[PDB]
Amino acid sequence: NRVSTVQQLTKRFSLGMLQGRGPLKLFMALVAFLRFLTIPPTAGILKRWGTIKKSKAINVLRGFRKEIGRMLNILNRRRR
Amino acid sequence: NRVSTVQQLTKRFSLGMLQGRGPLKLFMALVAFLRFLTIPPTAGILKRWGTIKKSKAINVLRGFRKEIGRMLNILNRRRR
Repeated sequence: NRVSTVQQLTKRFSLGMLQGRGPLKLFMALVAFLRFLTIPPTAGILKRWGTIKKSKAINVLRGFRKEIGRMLNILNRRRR
Repeated sequence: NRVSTVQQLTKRFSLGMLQGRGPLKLFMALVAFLRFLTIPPTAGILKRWGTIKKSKAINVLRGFRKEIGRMLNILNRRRR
């Protein structure tokens, strides 16, 4: 269908993001995962890509960068 | 169970990774996603955390950093 996959974040973001929300990563994290294995952005991913806030998405992607650096702090203390 | 979730990458990494594989992100991407929403690393995630290669995982996490920067190149060209 290339469009019935973004429905999940379309029903979860009913009232929140544009208002404030908290994490707002659930959407980026999901599409990013698929974007890391096959990059199959359904229709909603693109149509919603240019109709959200960006300030929160870009900040979220920035937090993901800090979250990945933290993962290294986890795989860098194994000692052996 | 806190252990029957890593089984998926345990059956997919049967013969590869230590040999060469290709992406080897499927594992980090999955645990990373959960690590971005609730950080529920099952038993395997930890026991396997200190018994893999790290050079490939760290390189994978580095590729994820380049993949996220690319996502911005996508959410920075919307114009409006």
